[PDB]
Amino acid sequence: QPGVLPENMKRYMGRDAQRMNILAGRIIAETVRSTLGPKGMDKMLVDDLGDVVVTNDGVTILREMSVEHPAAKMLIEVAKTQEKEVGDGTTTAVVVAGELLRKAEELLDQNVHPTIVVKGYQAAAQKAQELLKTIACEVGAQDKEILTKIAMTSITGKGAEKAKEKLAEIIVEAVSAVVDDEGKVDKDLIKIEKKSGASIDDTELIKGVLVDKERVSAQMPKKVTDAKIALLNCAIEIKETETDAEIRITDPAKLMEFIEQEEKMLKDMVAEIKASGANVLFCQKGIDDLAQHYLAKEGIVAARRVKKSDMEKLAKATGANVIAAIAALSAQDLGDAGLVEERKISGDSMIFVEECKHPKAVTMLIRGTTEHVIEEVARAVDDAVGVVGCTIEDGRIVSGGGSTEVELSMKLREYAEGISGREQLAVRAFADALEVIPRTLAENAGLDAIEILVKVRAAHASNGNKCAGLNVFTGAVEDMCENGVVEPLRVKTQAIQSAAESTEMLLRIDDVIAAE
Amino acid sequence: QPGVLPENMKRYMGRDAQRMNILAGRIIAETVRSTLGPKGMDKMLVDDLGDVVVTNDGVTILREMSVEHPAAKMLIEVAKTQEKEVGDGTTTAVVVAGELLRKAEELLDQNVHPTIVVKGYQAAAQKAQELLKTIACEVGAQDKEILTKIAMTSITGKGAEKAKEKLAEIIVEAVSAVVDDEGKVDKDLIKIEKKSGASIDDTELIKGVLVDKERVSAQMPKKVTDAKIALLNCAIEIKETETDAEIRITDPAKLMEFIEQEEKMLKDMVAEIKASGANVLFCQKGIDDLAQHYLAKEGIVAARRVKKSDMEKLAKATGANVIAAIAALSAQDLGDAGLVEERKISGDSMIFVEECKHPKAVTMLIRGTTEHVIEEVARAVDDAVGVVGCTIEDGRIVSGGGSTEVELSMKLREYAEGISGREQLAVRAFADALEVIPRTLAENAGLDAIEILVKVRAAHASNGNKCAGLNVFTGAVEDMCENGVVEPLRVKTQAIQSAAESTEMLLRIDDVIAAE
Amino acid sequence: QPGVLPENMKRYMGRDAQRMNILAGRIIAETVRSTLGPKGMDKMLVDDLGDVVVTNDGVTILREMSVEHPAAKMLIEVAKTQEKEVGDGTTTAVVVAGELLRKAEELLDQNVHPTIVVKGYQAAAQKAQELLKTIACEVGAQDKEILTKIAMTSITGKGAEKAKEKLAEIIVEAVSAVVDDEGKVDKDLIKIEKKSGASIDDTELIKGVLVDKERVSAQMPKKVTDAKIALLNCAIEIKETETDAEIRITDPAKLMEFIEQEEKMLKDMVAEIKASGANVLFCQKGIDDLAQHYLAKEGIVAARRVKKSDMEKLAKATGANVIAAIAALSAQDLGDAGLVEERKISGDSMIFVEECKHPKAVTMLIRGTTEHVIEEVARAVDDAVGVVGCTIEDGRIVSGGGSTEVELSMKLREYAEGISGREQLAVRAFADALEVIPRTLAENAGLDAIEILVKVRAAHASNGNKCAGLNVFTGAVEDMCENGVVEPLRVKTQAIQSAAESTEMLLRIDDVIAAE
Amino acid sequence: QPGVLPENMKRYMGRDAQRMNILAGRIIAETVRSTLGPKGMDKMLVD
Ligand SMILES: Nc1ncnc2c1ncn2[C@@H]1O[C@H](COP(=O)(O)OP(=O)(O)NP(=O)(O)O)[C@@H](O)[C@H]1O
Ligand SMILES: Nc1ncnc2c1ncn2[C@@H]1O[C@H](COP(=O)(O)OP(=O)(O)NP(=O)(O)O)[C@@H](O)[C@H]1O
Ligand SMILES: Nc1ncnc2c1ncn2[C@@H]1O[C@H](COP(=O)(O)OP(=O)(O)NP(=O)(O)O)[C@@H](O)[C@H]1O
Ligand SMILES: [Mg+2]
Ligand SMILES: [Mg+2]
Ligand SMILES: [Mg+2]
Ligand SMILES: [Mg+2]
Ligand SMILES: [Mg+2]
Ligand SMILES: [Mg+2]
Repeated sequence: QPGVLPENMKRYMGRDAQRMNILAGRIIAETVRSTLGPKGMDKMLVDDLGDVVVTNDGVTILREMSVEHPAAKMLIEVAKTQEKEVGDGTTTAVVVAGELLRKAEELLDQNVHPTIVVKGYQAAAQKAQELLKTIACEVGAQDKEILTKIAMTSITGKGAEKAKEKLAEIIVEAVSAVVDDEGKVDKDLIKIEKKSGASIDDTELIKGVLVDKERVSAQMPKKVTDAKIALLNCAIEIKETETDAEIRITDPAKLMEFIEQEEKMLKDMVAEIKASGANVLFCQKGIDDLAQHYLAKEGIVAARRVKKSDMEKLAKATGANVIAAIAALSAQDLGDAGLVEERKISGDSMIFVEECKHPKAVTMLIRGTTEHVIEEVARAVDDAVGVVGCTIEDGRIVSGGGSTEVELSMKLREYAEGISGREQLAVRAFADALEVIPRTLAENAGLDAIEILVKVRAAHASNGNKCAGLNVFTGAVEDMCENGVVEPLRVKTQAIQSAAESTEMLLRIDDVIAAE
Repeated sequence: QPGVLPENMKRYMGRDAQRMNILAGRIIAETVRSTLGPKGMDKMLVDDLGDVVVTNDGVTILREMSVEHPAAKMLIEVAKTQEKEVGDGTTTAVVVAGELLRKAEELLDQNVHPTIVVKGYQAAAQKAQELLKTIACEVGAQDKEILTKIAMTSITGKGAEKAKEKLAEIIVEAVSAVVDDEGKVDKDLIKIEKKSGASIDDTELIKGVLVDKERVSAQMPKKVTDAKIALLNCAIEIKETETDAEIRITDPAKLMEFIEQEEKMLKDMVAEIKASGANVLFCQKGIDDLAQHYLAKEGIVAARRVKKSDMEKLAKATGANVIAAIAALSAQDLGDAGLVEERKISGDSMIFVEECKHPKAVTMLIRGTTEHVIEEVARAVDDAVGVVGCTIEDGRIVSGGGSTEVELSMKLREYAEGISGREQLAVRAFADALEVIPRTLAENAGLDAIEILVKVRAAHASNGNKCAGLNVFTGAVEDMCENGVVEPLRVKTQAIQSAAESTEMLLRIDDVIAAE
Repeated sequence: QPGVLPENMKRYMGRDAQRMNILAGRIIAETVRSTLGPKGMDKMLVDDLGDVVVTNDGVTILREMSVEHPAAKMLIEVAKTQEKEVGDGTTTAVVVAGELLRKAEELLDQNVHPTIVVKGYQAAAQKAQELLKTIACEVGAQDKEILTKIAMTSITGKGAEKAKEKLAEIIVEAVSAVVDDEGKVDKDLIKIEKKSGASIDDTELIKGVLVDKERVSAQMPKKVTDAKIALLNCAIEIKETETDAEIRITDPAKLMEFIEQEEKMLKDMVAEIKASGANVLFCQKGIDDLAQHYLAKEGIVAARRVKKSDMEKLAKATGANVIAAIAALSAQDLGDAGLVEERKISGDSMIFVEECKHPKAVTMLIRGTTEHVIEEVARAVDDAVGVVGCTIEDGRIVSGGGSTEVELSMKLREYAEGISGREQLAVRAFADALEVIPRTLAENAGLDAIEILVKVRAAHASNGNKCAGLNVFTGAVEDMCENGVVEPLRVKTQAIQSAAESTEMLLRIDDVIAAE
Repeated sequence: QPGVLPENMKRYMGRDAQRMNILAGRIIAETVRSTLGPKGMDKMLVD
């Protein structure tokens, strides 16, 4: 007689399920562990098409490997959410999750039951969030100096040689520029443009936007100072009714009369544009060739078929209103830019709209000698934008270099004393797990992690220094705050909560049923 | 139990990743190395269609072979950016990059950590940019004597037999002609035409453009001197309204009335063109057969369906504006050319527009006995256009023959002296890598590189001659600057920065993960 | 082009090598773990021929599986040596080894160096051997009461339903009978015979041997009491010279003369045999049909073509000399037995030689209702023979139920206190490893291992009872010695030494290179 | 593992490159040589 469950399926039960998930978990974490910290190393990933990524970026590495294993996929989500919510610490969150799994294994191997480790882990994680709040330092949303340390620290995570002050300062300026009325930071308002050049150091902030267009007619000016900018959502073409209409001509002289009426409509449209005071125009749709001439005659710069996202960012940066009826355009809808110029950048003709006074969107123009060099600089800039953004929004930071993890572990071990029975083992395991961060930072730096940890713990003990950690450079336990190695509270709260919730989910599993 | 990482994957870790990337790098550099300098040799590349490229051009070689290795691709980017930013030195940039990887291996082998190597490379490179600025010689953007030396030097890189004075002077004229208002050179403004002929020496500069078109009517003049040129992007055909319109005829008499209105409309367009004073007309689109007759009656030479990019180059060279409505055509929209002539070249009839007064676009008409001979001449012209452009824009040149690399190398060793720790080893390594240029120049010349190096070094020592290099023709060490062997500063700055940045990126890699 | 190491080869390095070895070991151990102790369960193994094995026997399970994994094979050697040296505790030895590897992982995952783990493991192993000597109790080789407990405990390891006093006593009698004149036990001297019957309880000890033979002629007695046994390894056939000899007959009268001669010497061999006083005969070679008759006439029981093996057991059993020259047969070569009988057993005709007075070999005749039921009873008999034999040879025993492991583990932690530095971690890990035994006993008994262990340790703490263990049959912590749960010291010394040596070997591996 | 330059490629270097080019040229020339001048002979080519 036939089998109930499909004969085309692999199944793993009890200890086998647990080992499968735990192992898949640990292995995923191990792949990114060697990237961690300023002394970490990079991966080169090559896809089936032969395209290559080289990067220190945790979540990028994990996405680009084509990981199939179901449990591994559950940990990759930890990295994706870290990137979305914070923009930095993707490796950290994943490595913590893998270590929570490793630490749980030791407990299951001693007959501690899964629901008990889940329970302890949940209590530990909650305690950790409370401890994090007390540990965190308040900072002002407009403390340029601290935000710059936040940016430098982030970039350094991808290597000391990336952390140029000028770059950190540029990033802080970019993010501060787009903070909205509610004090919120929308990362998308910072346009990232990537162009080969003489050097990574040519990277610059443009207060404005880069539009991949040329002016529609060579007769128009190619450089305009103090431009007055019109933004049109409608085509500068002959308008037609929605209701089907046809012209009937029975008198040979009407040909010219109609042709001359359509020409006049275009001349009128151009007239209205001129009247607003606009000397630069971006149209989201088509501009009739004939109108192209009239604009040129008037000395008005125009680009046509501008991307909707371009129009939207122009508006944000220049302060113009995208107008849908040429008739309705007025002086009040115009934006301002100190400079509008068409010029070539690494061989490509583009229109720069720059030197805007209070742009709500700006552009990081990232330069470097090669495409692949630029990509990684762009990834670093992104990490920095994320954490500067977090610090502006939250006004809360912690010390880095694994100082905070050490402080947490110590405190959690104190907490665990007060826990009765078996759950205590789980809480203690969760505490021990956090130390994978300082431990890995040390090993990637070529240091002895055990002795390093002994020293860092000692500096935290007996009401010591919550900011003490190992400076991977000097090799000494130092005050990370004094050294300016700092990171948003959010990096830690998100990473730890994600690691906890995802491992709790995985540790509840006693049966894996895989089809096909 | 299932695999965590995809099983379809090849992986190389630690020493193997480093070896892979270093070796692939080195091998890519070694392929173009024998092309380096005036005594370098050429490659013949045959693709899968049997098409043939023969060239001394580094980036061309590297593009044309179909390299798939991931680390080699990173190094090819170096050649591509060199071509884009400078136009010359593509081989130099790749060879330095290869040598940087080679010197890094020696340090990795005697147990220096990668981040220290990158730290050292970055410091040396930064210092080298600073030194390059003081080594450079100031030069005037209108000093044609120096620009001609720049161009001669460039062409000689591809073989002295290519370096003719007439050719180099022509190139200087071409580039001088298109310098814009900001003092920038867009090398796309110099159109390259390639046409077989009696000799390479028949290559000529046309102050104007070639149009692959014939006049639309044989009744039109084949030749106009002191041409007045109309540029129309609108068809010279009966204009249709945008709104759908049909003629209705009820009276037989009206049949002719409309037909003859359409002819009058045509005559009018032609009269207006004539009225501007135009005797030559390029139209981007169609011209009614009847209009073609009228034009020919009026003595006006016309070509139809002209490529938009042709229209554009025409406007740049003659001064005309491209007009959208024949109604607006005035005398001020007209371009000038000393000669417009339809004639045969290499069996093809084309329209020459020559002897323009202040052309903003011009045309190098490259001749030679065969197609493949011409191709390489055009490549050499491109190198020279590139470096003449840089010189005009930058006003900074250095001496060639590897003299500048020797000077740099010597100064970096001094700098290295004051560096503390392992980092010093990397700085010295970078210094030494630069000498791959003078060493390879001497190799390809059949000279003893080691002895040559001793000599050139001695000539730079004791505050000697920063311009001393080995002249591959003399066999002697001489002042290269006095010999007129010079190249733009930008050649060296772009090549060293790109080599530095790409190799630093490659050296960070400890893990290669290649799918499929 | 081309590769140094073979292209057809898998390789695992550093952490991957350690992981695959550690995992393979752990999984091998987990396979037999559930069999451990009196509450352990059994495996049914089926081979590729569809033959089945049902057993609780650790080493049998590991041999019958077709393990190919290289590290796993290393651990199976542990079970084989345990079987060879001791005959019991094969599961115990593998489970300790598996746990040593698990414990080692956690050390490796803190970055303790393999050699330090190895050094710690060796130090703990040597200390354990010293502690075992003092922990052990002395017993006399003639203490049947203790030997019976050793036997009962052993059989109980395979389930309480197997552990019958009568059977244990038989086994003690069997081993006692074969102890040699130096106090050594050769388990080979206890012939195992397996025959289906009415009940497992019908198992019996035969003071003598079973011969799978029938007497050569039905005319011979079927039964003889107080038999005088001759043992010949020469054929009772006509003797032929070693030099090629041929009879030549020329006189018809001589035909019968040579025939009559042959039978007369046959008749004389038989008279030589009778003369010795033998009435029972076992011949290794053939017995001429005619001599068969003669033996029959003289009333002598004989069997022919007896295999060397039985001849040798017969000699040991009855004290006869296997003789090679019929002429040399004297009455002092004859063995004795109370009863020689040809008898059917389970439908099989066999010669029982029993009730010998001081047999140097004896026969365990194992009975049971089915072949597979019998096979496992024989395996349990083999365990018991093994440990009774060890106890007789060593005169040292320890208490069972995991009591000795707990005592050992407690003393080793004390020892670890005085170890400086990192090695201390390893010594502690080794100590903790030994508790896998009491832990697994409890697990399989369905008890809570964590609390059980807390209790047993407390019973061992500060001058406690070294014999304190959990009794799986009562659920309480009791004095295992006073309950009679005891096992030879050698079980523990071999198990721990094997586990330590094999895992130290595996832990030194950092590179797996596998062909094909 | 793996190769930098494509695995599907022939390559001829130094004297081998010069030889194959020189030979190919010479053979091409020898093909039409016998046609040269008023006493030259003709080819029949079939596609
Ligand atoms: N100067 C320093 N000394 C010690 N630790 C540092 C220093 N600078 C940064 N770090 C730490 O390095 C860690 C970040 O490294 P990084 O490789 O970027 O991990 P990540 O942010 O978790 N992953 P990713 O999303 O790829 O950037 C943080 O723990 C930092 O605190
Ligand atoms: N007369 C000379 N004597 C010695 N060296 C020279 C002389 N003329 C040019 N050179 C050098 O030869 C090098 C250029 O040769 P070349 O083969 O073109 O290399 P490249 O410019 O780096 N590659 P490519 O992009 O293909 O042109 C430069 O280093 C020049 O300084
Ligand atoms: N009454 C008992 N209470 C607690 N433990 C017991 C008792 N009787 C026996 N044991 C233990 O059970 C263990 C032996 O069980 P067993 O399953 O035979 O393992 P093994 O000897 O290592 N493997 P094998 O070679 O297959 O017999 C020993 O530790 C005994 O001390
Ligand atoms: Mg980071
Ligand atoms: Mg990132
Ligand atoms: Mg060159
Ligand atoms: Mg070139
Ligand atoms: Mg046993
Ligand atoms: Mg056994």
